[PDB]
Formats: sequence, C-alpha cells, structure tokens
Amino acid sequence: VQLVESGGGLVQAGGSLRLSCAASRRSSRSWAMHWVRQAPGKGLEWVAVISYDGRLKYYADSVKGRFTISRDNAEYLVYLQMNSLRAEDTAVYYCAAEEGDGGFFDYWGQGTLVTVSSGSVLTQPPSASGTPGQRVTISCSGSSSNIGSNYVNWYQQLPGTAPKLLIYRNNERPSGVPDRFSGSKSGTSASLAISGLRSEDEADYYCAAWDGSLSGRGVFGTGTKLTVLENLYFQG
Ligand SMILES: CN(Cc1cnc2nc(N)nc(N)c2n1)c1ccc(C(=O)N[C@@H](CCC(=O)O)C(=O)O)cc1
Repeated sequence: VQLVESGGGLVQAGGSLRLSCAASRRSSRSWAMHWVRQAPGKGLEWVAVISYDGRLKYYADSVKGRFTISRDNAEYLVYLQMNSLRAEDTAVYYCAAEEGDGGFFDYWGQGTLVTVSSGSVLTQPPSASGTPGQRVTISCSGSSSNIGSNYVNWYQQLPGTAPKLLIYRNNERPSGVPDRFSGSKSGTSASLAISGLRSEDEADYYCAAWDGSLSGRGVFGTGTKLTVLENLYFQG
C-alpha cells in the first residue's frame, strides 16, 4: 500500500494549483484523507481533512478560504485545490490516511514539492541528544482542548524521508516499532521515551493531537531534533 502525490512544481503567486493523491491498492475500510505540509527545514503543519464520504471537511486557519479538499471514491483520488497561492505556501505536501476516527495517520505518501514564486501549539523542546545506550525523553505540552481531550500520537521523520507513525493512542506501537520506544500521557502533556538509543534513532520527532470545539482539526507539535552523539558517557 503506497500513497502517491502528484501535481507539484513551480507556480506563480496568486495562481491555483491542484494536487492529487492516488493509492497503489484499494481498501475495504473507510479512510479519512488528510493533507500535511512541511516548508523546507520547518516542522509539519496539518492542512486539511475530508471524511470518507466527502460530507465533512476541516481546514487549518492558515489555508481556510483558499484551499479546497475533495475526493473521487470511484477513481480513488483525493485532491487539494490550492487557490490564491502565497509565498508562504511553499512546502512539500503529503497526503496521509486515517482509518475512520482513530486519530493517527497510518499511511503517508512521499510528498510533492510546491514552490510559489513571488519575484494553539503543542510545544516540544527544539533539541534533544544522548549517547548510544542512554534513555532520552521528549516532552509535548498542550492545553485541555487538545492533549487534555485527545489521544496523543508520535511521528518519526528520518532525514530525507516521509514521516512514519511511531506511537499511537498515547502508548501503542505499530508492528515494526521496537519496545525501546514508549509513550505516555498525563493531563495536558505527553512524552516520548527512547531507551537504548541507537544511531538509527537520529531523526526529527513530532507529537500530534487534535483541536477545535469537536477536535476536528489536526495539530502537530513544534518538533524535536534528536542527535545521537558519537561520544561516550563515561567520566574518563
Ligand atoms: C489508506 N488507503 C489508501 C486510500 C484509501 N482511500 C482513498 N480514497 C480516495 N478517494 N482516494 C484515495 N487516494 C484513497 N486511498 C489504503 C489503506 C489500506 C489498504 C490495504 O491495506 N489494502 C489491503 C487489503 C486490506 C484492506 O482492505 O484494508 C490490500 O492488500 O490491498 C489499501 C488502501
């Protein structure tokens, strides 16, 4: 199962660009489909969601009134129509899939880059580091409306790759995520714990929840860059 975005490229400010998200296989389950974007060198920003039947849509405040999400279930395509494009919309655009109302993105496309030419917040520590074998913790603090009212998920983004689900529903691990990774949630905060730190763990880590009067909008944490130091932690 592979999601494939297309339609990216260079576009003039004020123009309209339509992105598409296709799937390598069809599913018997019902999937809400999302768009998530990431400006070069910046964090993930949730953009929009469409319900399985197209009845319900939600948008981030930064794109409301300009972007339209739609889907063609017969052709098995999801669209993001980006109108009135601004320089600030320059980003890699991912389409992501959520089964029903689970609240976590199981599948991500590779993303498509959009360059526009002009010529509440989940707080995370910006940087974390440790030596091999050590245990590192990464906090994510929100409010009663987001973390205090929803499951918290965690996503890992290795350099030059699409984000991947790491922890869902506060503390559950997908198949293929070792028990070294563990999540917890208490009140308005959550934390990701990485024990037995390894070189492969060097990546960006994002917490994620939902917000709004009915938690209809997605929200990603500010992001934490984890560095696995090429150093010992003995005294000497
Ligand atoms: C999330 N999704 C892609 C998906 C779903 N709905 C869409 N809906 C629209 N309108 N457009 C798409 N791009 C689209 N893509 C999936 C998810 C899982 C499976 C999948 O695991 N299929 C298994 C069978 C198990 C299953 O049905 O889930 C297989 O072997 O083919 C396929 C597609």
